[PDB]
Amino acid sequence: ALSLDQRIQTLAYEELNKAVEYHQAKAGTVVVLDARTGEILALVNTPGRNRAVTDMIEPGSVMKPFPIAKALDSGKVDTTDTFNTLPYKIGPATVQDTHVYPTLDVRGIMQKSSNVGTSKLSAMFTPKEMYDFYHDLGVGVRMHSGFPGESAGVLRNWRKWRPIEQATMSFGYGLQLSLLQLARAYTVLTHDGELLPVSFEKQAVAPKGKRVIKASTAKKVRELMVSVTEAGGSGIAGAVDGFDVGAKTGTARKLVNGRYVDYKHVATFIGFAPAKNPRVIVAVTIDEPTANGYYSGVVTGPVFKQVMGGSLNILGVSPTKPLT
Ligand SMILES: *C(=O)[C@@H](NC(=O)[C@H](NC(=O)N1CCN(CC)C(=O)C1=O)c1ccccc1)[C@@H]1N[C@@H](C(=O)O)C(C)(C)S1
Repeated sequence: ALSLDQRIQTLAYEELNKAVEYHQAKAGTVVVLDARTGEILALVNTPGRNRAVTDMIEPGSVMKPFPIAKALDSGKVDTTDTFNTLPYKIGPATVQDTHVYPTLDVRGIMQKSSNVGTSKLSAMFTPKEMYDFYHDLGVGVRMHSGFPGESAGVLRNWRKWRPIEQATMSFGYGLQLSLLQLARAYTVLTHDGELLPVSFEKQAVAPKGKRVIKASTAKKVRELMVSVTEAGGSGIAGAVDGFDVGAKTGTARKLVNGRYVDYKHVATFIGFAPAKNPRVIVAVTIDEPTANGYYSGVVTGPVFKQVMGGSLNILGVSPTKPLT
């Protein structure tokens, strides 16, 4: 009566262990969810605690689809709109990207992973609006998944936010999610705008979602997220032959003494396929790779590719386009 698919569980375990060994990393996790039910199809960690559920991290760039979705859902932003994406200051803090683009449209913000552009979309809303949105995604909220030691994550009350915090939260710092919570939040994108519960028991009754965005918004965001895995995108390593994949890469500096350091990273990669009508969500995080690169695309992308490609094959889903 578990929902886990043992063939997916095996595949995820093998691919994760190979990536952690190759990159000489400290730890990692893979989660596979059913994109329309929230059932856990696989959940694996490197040896030790169930980090997928016990440990909260700053999501970094994999948070970006959500402020984007909210902006579009509000009707205040259109996908074709352009934004000033030059680095800027809020008090003494800087908001900047790893490459300077003077301007980007929404597709650009997503494809290139612009911290600046994301922060400009968030800035159109009040602290209370953005908090309510993050809360509605499950940030800071207990899933009651069935696992012991389940982290609620952290979402600071909006009454306490400084202007810099609203900005950094939009691109994934100053709030914290477990990987399972993060995979759950992506059900808003895959299940036509409603957040699903997560469970590791086979479902007998249709889960009731909570409406977070319109189905039309969800569909538009999934189309934008295909750019991440196509040429020009940060997540091209996660492309799966025969499918369109919606995804988002994240690489985050870690905190050492409450200071961000530039020699220690967490790499995350999350996506879904087939992009137009997804069957599965695959989420991958690898903590502190020390060899053979540290960016999401190079560290977690190949794991995502193998697990997603393998999962769709195991579940009997045909390629939507010819192989190559
Ligand atoms: C997404 O994850 C994004 N990553 C970064 O911008 C990342 N930035 C940070 O770690 N920080 C630390 C925290 N603060 C203060 C709150 C920041 O402003 C901040 O930006 C980073 C990581 C490594 C090197 C440079 C910057 C961009 N998306 C990833 C990705 O893999 O998609 C890029 C590497 C393309 S940048």
